[PDB]
Amino acid sequence: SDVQLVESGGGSVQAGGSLRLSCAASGSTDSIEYMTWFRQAPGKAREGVAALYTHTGNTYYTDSVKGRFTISQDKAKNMAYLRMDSVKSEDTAIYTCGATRKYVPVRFALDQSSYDYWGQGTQVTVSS
Repeated sequence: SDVQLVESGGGSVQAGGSLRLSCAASGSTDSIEYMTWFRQAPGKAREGVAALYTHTGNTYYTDSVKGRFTISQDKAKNMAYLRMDSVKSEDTAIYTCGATRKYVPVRFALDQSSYDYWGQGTQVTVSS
């Protein structure tokens, strides 16, 4: 593969609390256009959660996490982060970071089909 993604962080967190997930990109990183977190909650389809356009830092969220999660990047260190603030039970899921080197319009930024490279999947478990 020409890009590799490795996640770190995750695990247990109390409701209302915060955790930060990280994703380190390696390989052909200058060409990455979006870094985007997906998740797959228990017994659900995978869904796009938070997308970041690398050129500008603009961000796009699924409705259920708006006002709670923040995605950010560190271009120099080829990192993306998901700040899971204000966590809720509905957030328990496998979180997986995706990346693409092919620009797509914003309306496709949360679609699975837009991404070519994937991290390993990281469990986050919220307690009430």
